[PDB]
Amino acid sequence: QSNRYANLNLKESELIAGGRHVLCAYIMKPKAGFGNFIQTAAHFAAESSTGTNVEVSTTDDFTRGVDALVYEVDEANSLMKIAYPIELFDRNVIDGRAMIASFLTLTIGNNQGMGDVEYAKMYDFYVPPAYLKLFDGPSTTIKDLWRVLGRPVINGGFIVGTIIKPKLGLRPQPFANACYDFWLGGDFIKNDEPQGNQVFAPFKDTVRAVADAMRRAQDKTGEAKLFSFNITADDHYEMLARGEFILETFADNADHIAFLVDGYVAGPAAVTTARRAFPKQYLHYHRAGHGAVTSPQSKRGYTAFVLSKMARLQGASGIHTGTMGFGKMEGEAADRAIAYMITEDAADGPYFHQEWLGMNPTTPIISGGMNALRMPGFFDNLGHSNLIMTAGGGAFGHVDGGAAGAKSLRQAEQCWKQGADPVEFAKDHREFARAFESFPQDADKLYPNWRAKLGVEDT
Amino acid sequence: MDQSNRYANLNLKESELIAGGRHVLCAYIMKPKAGFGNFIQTAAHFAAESSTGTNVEVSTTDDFTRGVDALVYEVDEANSLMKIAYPIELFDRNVIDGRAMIASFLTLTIGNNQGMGDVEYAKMYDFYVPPAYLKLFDGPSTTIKDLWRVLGRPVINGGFIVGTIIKPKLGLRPQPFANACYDFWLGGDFIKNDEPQGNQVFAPFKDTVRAVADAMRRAQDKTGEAKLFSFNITADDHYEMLARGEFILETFADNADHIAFLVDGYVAGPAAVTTARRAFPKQYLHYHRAGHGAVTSPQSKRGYTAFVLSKMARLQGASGIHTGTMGFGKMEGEAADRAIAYMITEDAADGPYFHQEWLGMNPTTPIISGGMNALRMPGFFDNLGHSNLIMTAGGGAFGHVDGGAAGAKSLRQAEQCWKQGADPVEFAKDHREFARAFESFPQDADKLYPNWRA
Amino acid sequence: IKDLWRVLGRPVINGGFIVGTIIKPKLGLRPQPFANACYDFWLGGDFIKNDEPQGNQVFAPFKDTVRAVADAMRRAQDKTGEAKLFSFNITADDHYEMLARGEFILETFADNADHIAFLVDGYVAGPAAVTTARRAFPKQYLHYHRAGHGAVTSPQSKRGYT
Ligand SMILES: O=C(O)[C@@](O)(COP(=O)(O)O)[C@H](O)[C@H](O)COP(=O)(O)O
Ligand SMILES: O=C(O)[C@@](O)(COP(=O)(O)O)[C@H](O)[C@H](O)COP(=O)(O)O
Ligand SMILES: [K+]
Ligand SMILES: [K+]
Ligand SMILES: [Mg+2]
Ligand SMILES: [Mg+2]
Ligand SMILES: [Mg+2]
Repeated sequence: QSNRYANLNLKESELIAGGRHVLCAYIMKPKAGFGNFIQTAAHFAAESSTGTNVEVSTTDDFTRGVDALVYEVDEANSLMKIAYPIELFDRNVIDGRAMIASFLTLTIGNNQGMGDVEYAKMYDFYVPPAYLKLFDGPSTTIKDLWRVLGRPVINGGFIVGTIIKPKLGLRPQPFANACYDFWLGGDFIKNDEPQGNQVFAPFKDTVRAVADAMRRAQDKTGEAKLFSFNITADDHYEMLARGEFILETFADNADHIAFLVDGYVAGPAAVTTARRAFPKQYLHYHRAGHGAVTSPQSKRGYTAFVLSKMARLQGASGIHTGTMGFGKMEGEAADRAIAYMITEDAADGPYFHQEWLGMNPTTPIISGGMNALRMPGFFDNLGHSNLIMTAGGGAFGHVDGGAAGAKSLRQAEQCWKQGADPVEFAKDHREFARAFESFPQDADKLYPNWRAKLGVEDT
Repeated sequence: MDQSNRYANLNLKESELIAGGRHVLCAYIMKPKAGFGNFIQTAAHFAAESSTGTNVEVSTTDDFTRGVDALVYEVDEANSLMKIAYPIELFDRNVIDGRAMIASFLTLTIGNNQGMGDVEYAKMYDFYVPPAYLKLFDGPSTTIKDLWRVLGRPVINGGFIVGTIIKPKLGLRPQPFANACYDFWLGGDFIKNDEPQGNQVFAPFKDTVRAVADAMRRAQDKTGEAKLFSFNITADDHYEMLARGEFILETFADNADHIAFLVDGYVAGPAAVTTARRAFPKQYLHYHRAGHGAVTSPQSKRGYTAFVLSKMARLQGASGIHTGTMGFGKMEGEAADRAIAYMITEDAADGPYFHQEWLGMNPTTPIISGGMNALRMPGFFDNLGHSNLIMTAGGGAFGHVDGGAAGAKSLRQAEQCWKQGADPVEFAKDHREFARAFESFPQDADKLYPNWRA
Repeated sequence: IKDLWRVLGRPVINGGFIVGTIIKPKLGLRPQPFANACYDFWLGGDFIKNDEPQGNQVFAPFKDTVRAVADAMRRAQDKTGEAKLFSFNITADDHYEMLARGEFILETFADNADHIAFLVDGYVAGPAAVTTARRAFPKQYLHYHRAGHGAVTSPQSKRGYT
């Protein structure tokens, strides 16, 4: 088994050059009292490809040729790298294309229940051209949103967004009134992830009231407005019904619609339903639930980097990549590498370089405890603002309301792009300055002398 | 922000919340992150991020919204326990048929709350579904009773279904695969696709399905007994899942009611499970949970346990789900996991925190699998209390010294030994295939039956 | 073309020239002689196109020709070690016939399904036929064949459009 499933003589550069293997890098610890590191890594490769925990009479030479192989170990750093012959992965009968479900079942499936492994988490993976080209990839990108907004389709810049808050509770007309207010100052509105067809806010009534708010805001401002609707369901046919109803209702504003799918909880099947049924609608991948495995506190499953890289292959137009430590959710500054892996044609993960061969980019959607004050620091860490940022609390929690909240987000990115000092910039921008008084604990930490500098009382 | 006043009401009585029938209840083991809020403050912010709030006050909140807030109604900080009540009006329903969706239950009760920067961890150990919400779930349409009927067994307590998994997990070409099916079916009842088996370039789906259909006819002609197969129809594309399923049923023809459909429900998700449940309600839906250990392991302090996963699967309409070997096999499991089996088979059962009435919703079968063999079976059944289930032993059948068929008969004989209350070593002298499992897995025999070499 | 260059293993930016042919005679070749001419060209070239009227004629049934061409593609790819492409005419008056043809081709080609282009006689069958292929099969290269266009586009014509 250590002879069969482990070949540490293989050179990673040759496995990449050969283009016949998917590579996976894991941080793994063997359970005490079982096998050594290479034995545990060999049994892990067996349970992730062609074997079980005992020898079987049915094994032939052909089977041995599709074995996953351990090609590199670094026991001191708990690192194991496995090469998966690409012929292992399932393909559709209908169109010969790849499926992420098969990648998941083999590379991070049954190997997560092994009694002889304490834990194992995937940190990176490499997809060679012969397998990458079989994935859907995104059909709609931020370029399509920039075109609807009248922005340049190359570096069209920042899309000012929000989430309708409360997360649940608003009836159809109060919901649509909050949409109208935000759209007086902002571009994009997203359903909060569970909003759909609740008994107090029926889906068709809310969709119609929002379509009317979009027309009213566009007439008032003379600017195009965008909405991302949650179409998540267990039933594929419910997802189609929701999507079809939205496009028909929005009519001449149908290209202003994004479809949101809770891709981690509903699964890859739900993401593909939206991607294949509505390829001309921006597919917004919401990752609620992902923290159960992606948290740095978890030593199992896979990281947010791996989740995001899979989503690009699945065809997400955009995916939540987190605030990279600048918001309310778990995240780190080094998470900027996630955003570049999903937007660039060539990028480096923690272990593998990836060429995307012209596959469309996936937008990093920034969200979770963001507001005007936290934005300049976020953009400094990332390096660009060609993205969507949604701030629910940061817009509707603004002291002067959602419209002022939307302008504070707009003004916060204009401050960063100009290279201005946020406190100095706030004296000329009322809505941005009023975000300091809306979130005073954040202002005290990020800009310690803001009260004296903006001429406001209290502390 | 301290959201305790709004999102915590520890004066609520659990018995009254259950009697009211207007709330879903969830019990979590939670630890606040050091240097942030106290236990109640963290539990209140958790309830906020799981229902109607965010991390700051918003101008758009009204009294109506406050009425659908999730509420912390019980805390036991010493045992890291938090219980939250979710008004059932929070949960999404289908526009097409007004029915519930597990995706919404997951998004609210174990979604964004798993990324909170002020929580070290939080894992769901139990949940309660009141009648007004339970009745909106699909529940299973096909059960073990339908397999017992195809096998010619009594439809009440029809007993043990002897199964295997076709090993190698991947690598077998279509005819060698079907030859291993024929061999096992000479002694056993049920064969399962190993979870990733589908349309690989070396074993095309249609060729494998046709070769297996021919092996089923040959084994049934030879033995005079009905045989069952569970095919993996998992795909990202709903239409691929339909194409696979439709092709299998048409090919199997007069044996179409001998087919189960396997879905890798944890990796492909609830959407894939529902595709199979709603498109093929008359085909036994076999929920394979590959990947689940990333959250269900006792080593994980996040997500949800295997008990919670299994209870959701029954609501989703799984006919059967892998419940693990309860510590008797190769995967992580514990003897107390027998409570998982009762929660999914009985009409009334107790979880670690909540009693559940199922109101006649069909049972889900415990599918026992993962490092099982004829030697480990009598101990497993003693712990569970019955054998009205499917057990699949891949290595335990194809790893038997005399082959598949002998492997199958040792699984059959091992359950017959348990039902008779016989001593396995004494029983083995009269049952050759059962005795030859001792020599097939000698390390297991040395631990379970120390003086067997005789 | 970037998607064809990727299947050919060429750079996806300026991947260069795709060497192609049309299976002649325009009509008359039975399924195996047709597929034998595909195999021969593919020993030296990249792309083969159905001549514009080739489909389901009584002497070259569609399913038989599609299967014989799928076998010739596998044989040429095994022989040369290079990827090969085919553009199939799926033109029909009936939208559902266009879907049946396309679906049958993709299922038959299986692991070579991304080597398939769909040809539509867009000028004679019309924009409705072009959109059927574009919307039903957006991941298959849509090859617009303009047979008939000369009736208006010719410089001799002073009507219609160029
Ligand atoms: O429900 C929420 O909490 C949010 O709407 C943010 O609202 P706020 O702006 O008010 O905080 C998003 O779903 C989270 O950002 C998801 O986290 P992530 O992006 O990390 O997946
Ligand atoms: O691939 C495997 O390992 C198995 O086929 C068992 O094969 P063996 O009989 O040879 O061990 C099953 O998928 C596991 O039982 C899944 O674990 P669980 O039931 O816990 O979901
Ligand atoms: K090496
Ligand atoms: K209480
Ligand atoms: Mg949200
Ligand atoms: Mg398996
Ligand atoms: Mg021609």
